[PDB]
Amino acid sequence: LPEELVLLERTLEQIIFSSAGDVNVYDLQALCDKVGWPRRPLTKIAASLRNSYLVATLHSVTKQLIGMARATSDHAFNATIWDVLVDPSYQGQGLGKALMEKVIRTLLQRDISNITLFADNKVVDFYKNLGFEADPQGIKGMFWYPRF
Amino acid sequence: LPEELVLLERTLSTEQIIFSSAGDVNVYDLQALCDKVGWPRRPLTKIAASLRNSYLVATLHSVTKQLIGMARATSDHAFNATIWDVLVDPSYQGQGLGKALMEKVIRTLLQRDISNITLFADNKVVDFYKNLGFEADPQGIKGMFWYPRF
Ligand SMILES: CC(=O)SCCNC(=O)CCNC(=O)[C@H](O)C(C)(C)COP(=O)(O)OP(=O)(O)OC[C@H]1O[C@@H](n2cnc3c(N)ncnc32)[C@H](O)[C@@H]1OP(=O)(O)O
Ligand SMILES: CC(=O)SCCNC(=O)CCNC(=O)[C@H](O)C(C)(C)COP(=O)(O)OP(=O)(O)OC[C@H]1O[C@@H](n2cnc3c(N)ncnc32)[C@H](O)[C@@H]1OP(=O)(O)O
Repeated sequence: LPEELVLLERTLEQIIFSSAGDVNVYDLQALCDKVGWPRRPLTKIAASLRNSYLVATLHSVTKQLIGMARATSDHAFNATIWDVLVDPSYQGQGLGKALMEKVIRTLLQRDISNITLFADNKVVDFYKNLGFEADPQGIKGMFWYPRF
Repeated sequence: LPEELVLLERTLSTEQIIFSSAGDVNVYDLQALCDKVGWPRRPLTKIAASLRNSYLVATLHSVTKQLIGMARATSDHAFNATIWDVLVDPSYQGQGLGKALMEKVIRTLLQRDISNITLFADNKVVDFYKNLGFEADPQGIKGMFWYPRF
């Protein structure tokens, strides 16, 4: 599956998917600010990105970063998906689903068979719709003294 | 907390249980250890790849040198780690060793400044992790798998 794909063209702009890991940490910070996520040191955001097995992006080209998902992984059995995000201006258009499909497909192409995530209650059904299953066989996602 | 650690010294003949986060596991011993606890044979090439790309590989060894325990974690090196493949040789279970292994793993991840330490727990070991300070579904967060076949 190619690194870059055009997911959509509309008249007014195209929406570009990429798995090359092309994220500017200021862009990602500004996007994270829109959904009100608290800021974290740019250098730590940068470190988290280059130590992610998969960094996937949505861009708006007329490049504007409008979405992103990333995954840690051991490159053999497991990947865990983090920081899934779509610009609120671009939500409700199917782009978040389209991002996650290409993410899942890229991981399966790389022979990662155990694809996991920790879903906020608000977005559980979004992932179920994509085929994720909570607590299969009673397995529990657990956190060491979380600060949530 | 150092790289390598005598957790315990005992007699029956003198045995030491040694902790290490160096990550120098012999993949063939790890393969037999995986087999001993009843996990299916995985290809050597994929197990080794999983070791090399694990941010943390922690072992327990018996020196009288035998691998008797292992735990590993993936990480993004900054914010998140997920712990996988915690196992203790059945002949060494029920001795506090799994607890001691996990405590050293948690401390190592904390020393590396990882805030979010996570894992997915089989329902029959959920209480084992609760006893170490893990919490299931905080704020209703759910761990999810894509079309799992367990
Ligand atoms: C990273 C994690 O592991 S936790 C998840 C992180 N998410 C966040 O908290 C960030 C904030 N939210 C967002 O960025 C966005 O709302 C997203 C990523 C959650 C969703 O992306 P969007 O672009 O809004 O969703 P998109 O339009 O693609 O939605 C597609 C489908 O999901 C459904 N859907 C969308 N949002 C939700 C939701 N919150 N709950 C349930 N279903 C949903 C839609 O009905 C649609 O269904 P369809 O296939 O039947 O048409
Ligand atoms: C791998 C993952 O990511 S999830 C883990 C799934 N692993 C497995 O199912 C494989 C098989 N299990 C094992 O290898 C071992 O049983 C382990 C790792 C689960 C535990 O190791 P052990 O060495 O048996 O445990 P240890 O003796 O250290 O026990 C620690 C404490 O937890 C308790 N405990 C041990 N096992 C369990 C259990 N299954 N459920 C609840 N409590 C337990 C013990 O009673 C002990 O309590 P105490 O300190 O109050 O006396």
